Amino acid sequence: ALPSGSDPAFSQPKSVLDAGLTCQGASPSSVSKPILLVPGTGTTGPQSFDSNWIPLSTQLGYTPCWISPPPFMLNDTQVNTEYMVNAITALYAGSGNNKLPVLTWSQGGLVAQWGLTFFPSIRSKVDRLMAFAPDYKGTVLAGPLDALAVSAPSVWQQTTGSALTTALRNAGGLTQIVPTTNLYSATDEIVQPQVSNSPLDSSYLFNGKNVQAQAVCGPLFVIDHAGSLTSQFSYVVGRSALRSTTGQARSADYGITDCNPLPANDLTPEQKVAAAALMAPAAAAIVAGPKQNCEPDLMPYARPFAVGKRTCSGIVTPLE
Amino acid sequence: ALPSGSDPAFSQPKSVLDAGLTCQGASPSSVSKPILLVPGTGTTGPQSFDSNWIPLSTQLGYTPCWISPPPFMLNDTQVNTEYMVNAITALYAGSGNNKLPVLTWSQGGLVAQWGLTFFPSIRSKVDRLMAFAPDYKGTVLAGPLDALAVSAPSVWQQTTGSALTTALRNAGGLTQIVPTTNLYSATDEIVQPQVSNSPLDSSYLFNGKNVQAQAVCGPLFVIDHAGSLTSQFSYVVGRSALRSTTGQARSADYGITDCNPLPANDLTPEQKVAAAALMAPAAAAIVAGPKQNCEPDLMPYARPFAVGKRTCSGIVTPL
Repeated sequence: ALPSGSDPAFSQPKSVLDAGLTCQGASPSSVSKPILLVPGTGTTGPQSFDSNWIPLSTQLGYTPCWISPPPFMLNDTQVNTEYMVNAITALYAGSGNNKLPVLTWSQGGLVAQWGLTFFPSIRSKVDRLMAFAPDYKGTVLAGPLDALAVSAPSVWQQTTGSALTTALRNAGGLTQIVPTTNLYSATDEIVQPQVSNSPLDSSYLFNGKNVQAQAVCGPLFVIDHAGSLTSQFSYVVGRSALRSTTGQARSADYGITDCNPLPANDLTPEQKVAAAALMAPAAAAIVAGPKQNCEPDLMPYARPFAVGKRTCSGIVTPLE
Repeated sequence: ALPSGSDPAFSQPKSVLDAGLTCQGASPSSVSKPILLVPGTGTTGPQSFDSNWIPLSTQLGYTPCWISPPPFMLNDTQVNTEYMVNAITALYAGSGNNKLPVLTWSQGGLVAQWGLTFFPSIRSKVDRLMAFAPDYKGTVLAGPLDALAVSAPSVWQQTTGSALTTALRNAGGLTQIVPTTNLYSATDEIVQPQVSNSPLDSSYLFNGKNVQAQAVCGPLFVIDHAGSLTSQFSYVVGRSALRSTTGQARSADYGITDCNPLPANDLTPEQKVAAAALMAPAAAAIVAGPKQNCEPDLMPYARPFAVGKRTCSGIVTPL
């Protein structure tokens, strides 16, 4: 999507946003075939991707670039999105005004879709989105009031029924904006519900290529939240999505013989071990990170889409 | 005619097997009215039963005991069975040479029936078997063997067509050996087929008390794989099976009134919540657990019963 016209203002200075962006062996200002990687909750770019998509995308002929919004993607998802929008602007220009793919994990997919919904300028700059275990509807397992009654800003925002997920939906963001592949698992221990292989699932986008692992590999196939990113099966789907002339993974490119739940074949032993252990640093970062007792306020551009929801400043009222 | 003669040798030492057995507030060597609980795939004893049959069997006057074969029942089902056979032997002696009931979930039932088939010594030590969602035929939801993803030893073995399930059937193990009750559900999302209310069902044993939930409660009655263990309906049938003088649940003890799919009434609100989330640890153990590209070899005692099947070492022969 609904939003059109000018991009909303950034809350952060451009220098700060630029500082959050790194490319492997290149500057964002001058880069061949960039791919933008957007990390999960409780991680930096390298922490999410060093053991997986950084080397995997390099072997596919891309220059991997990533953002690391501080602290470990725990702050307001709306701020995390500024890093991504700025990065797309930078990398589009830096590759000679060529569209670039965006590849994400977890919250990273929500961030990507938020950017595409509310910042119209990047819609023509993103070639495709390959999202692993995205939580567009949030999760019923977030538990912001479980244990200590405070939780990270972005954990509030990723809780099902949040003002943020409300705004995304009501602005048209549950339909794909660029060609999108969503790879996810019914057994995801972080993001639920994911079990239905239908629009009920948190990772589902209308018109998207929605690939629930169990729909391909069978009802008893098990990959968790991290495995959704790191598995050989995930690699085969991601490879298809990145190569496809439709901008989405193709069913003919993957099958039952690709149903390997272990870390991608082409990873080094060290990378495979690190890929298996992906969740550990994230849990540690969440434990020691910022926490509060309310969902962060929506930025003005998003408020009209969640009237009636409650954030830190109170109930969202209509915006003049 | 069932396997006879001496029990097969254990691959594991007694001390290791003993370490897998725990009783609630008792030593296995001296326990009043033990019940042996055998867990599902990807779980320990406490993970399978803390929220359900541990407290429920306690209220019925038993001392719950359980085995926890490492790692989380994902190893070869034949080794998991050694844990059970050892436990039955220990608990029989620990309760003054009196037969004891065995209560199982999922793979646990397969383990119990495998033990009864191939280890004759325990036939005289098991009073009755109460099996919830047992997969005696394995499951077809895994797909065919030649297409199976790298999987845990016991996951191979529970795939329909496996050498293990073949051996159990051909040795005579799909007919009850001790008085057995099998409680299962047509809507089981892990174990199929279960829809026919007939010998076709994976949970069915000939001569057993075979209780498909929907045959009593109607086609709208829904309990999943975990719900087959934890439901109020499951409790009533289980209570019947444990008390019955025939050693099997009696139709006189359960009916339409008992058709409640929610966790057993007597469980605390927290136990009910934990019961509903029974499956989550299983997924986690599978992710972190052993995986291989072939079905584990059958032990020598079982080989004659699966000739022409393929395991890791090659084609099964009588050897």
